[PDB]
Amino acid sequence: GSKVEDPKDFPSELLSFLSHAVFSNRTLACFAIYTTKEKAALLYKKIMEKYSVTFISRHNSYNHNILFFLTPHRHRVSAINNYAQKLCTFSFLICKGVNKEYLMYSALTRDPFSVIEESLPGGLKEHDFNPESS
Repeated sequence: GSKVEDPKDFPSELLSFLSHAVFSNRTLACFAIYTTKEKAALLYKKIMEKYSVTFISRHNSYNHNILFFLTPHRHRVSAINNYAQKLCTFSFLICKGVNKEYLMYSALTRDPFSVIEESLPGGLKEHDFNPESS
């Protein structure tokens, strides 16, 4: 009746370009963590060196923040999932993977998603994404 509603997953807004499958067999190098803000900050200084994040930006959605973060080597969302899971003993946790990095972080920077911080001077813009009808 009043307690802010907790998010059980990503909003249909970013559901236009995501992975979803958690036990799939594809190796993705881009992931989008979605959890309380204090959480994204803990995984920002952590993954920053665990996967040499190709780019990590903390964005603002409606209730919590989405710590976006890429990675060089390849990893199944099941492995990176164990990462965001090891950090789920102080609040809810909704880490997921991403198939289209550029697009994803794109709708995240444009309303209704605001931007908080990021290691890149212009968001992802990493020189290792993939092309696609746009």
